[PDB]
Amino acid sequence: SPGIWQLDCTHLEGKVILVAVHVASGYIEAEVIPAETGQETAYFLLKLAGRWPVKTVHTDNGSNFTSTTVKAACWWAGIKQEDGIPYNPQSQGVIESMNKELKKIIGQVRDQAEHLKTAVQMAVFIHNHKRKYSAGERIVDIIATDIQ
Amino acid sequence: SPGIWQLDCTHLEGKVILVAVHVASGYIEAEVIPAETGQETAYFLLKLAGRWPVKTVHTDNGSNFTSTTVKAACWWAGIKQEDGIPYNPQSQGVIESMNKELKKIIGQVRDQAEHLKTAVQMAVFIHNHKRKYSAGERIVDIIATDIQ
Ligand SMILES: O=C(O)c1c(C[C@@H]2C(=O)Nc3ccccc32)ccc2c1OCO2
Ligand SMILES: O=C(O)c1c(C[C@@H]2C(=O)Nc3ccccc32)ccc2c1OCO2
Repeated sequence: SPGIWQLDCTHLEGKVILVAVHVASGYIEAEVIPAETGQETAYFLLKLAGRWPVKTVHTDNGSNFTSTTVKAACWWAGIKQEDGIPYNPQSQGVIESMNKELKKIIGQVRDQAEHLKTAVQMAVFIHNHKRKYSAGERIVDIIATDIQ
Repeated sequence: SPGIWQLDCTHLEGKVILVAVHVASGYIEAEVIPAETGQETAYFLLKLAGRWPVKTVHTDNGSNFTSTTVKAACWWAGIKQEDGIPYNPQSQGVIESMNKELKKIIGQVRDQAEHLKTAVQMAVFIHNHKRKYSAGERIVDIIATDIQ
């Protein structure tokens, strides 16, 4: 549905890349953090929910699901926190392929940026703009349709 | 029109709040930084352009307009950099009112967050969700219409 997002955490260069995927479109937002904490995850979700109409988040692991700080952010922002258990198993493989794909793009841009965070944002750009309609186009269409 | 954004820089608690406003909708994204530099502005624009289809940015001052780093980011992301000179003078006053309004909201949430950055993201949330349709709804509709 239009409001469903999935959290995803992947590792690169001794750092963590936290990713939110809009499940119906494939659109992503991402940030680099030193390590996955409840505090970082809570702040990331607050940013996300101020930018898109986030109704439901499938959390990436049990620690973030349990985190009182993540729960506080979800309460504040009106997000239903759910487990991310892939009862449909093609869900997990799609996330796995996306992490591989994002890492490939990061490799392709890596030498154009001094800092990993910049390379990650370049990769977000390329991912969201790539036509296959683009993910950026798909999310806007899905949400506009839901509004009207 | 769907692709036009305006940069805006305002001060609070000895820090800087960098804001991008989607002119046709009133939708905003914002971040807290220690001070306005070309490097921070460049990174902010890269993030913005990976998330929304940014065609044109009216820069907030001559230093960011001149900055080689900001120019590099605009080139990379396919953004036309323009001056933000308000040849229509009601433009400035609208930005002024928005800064006042954002600061009011920040004051209303300030005690719910330990860190200013959190209060700012709460304020972004409230601003974008407030029905006036909300700014969040307006930007999605404008861009979806442009896609079709
Ligand atoms: O105290 C903070 O500023 C803070 C919080 C808690 C804050 C709150 O009290 N309630 C609430 C609700 C939603 C998001 C963040 C919060 C979470 C994560 C953070 C924070 O600073 C940066 O990363
Ligand atoms: O070198 C960086 O990582 C970097 C850049 C330059 C980088 C580039 O070389 N080209 C380019 C194009 C678009 C955005 C950033 C850049 C700008 C701003 C930053 C940076 O790190 C964090 O804040």
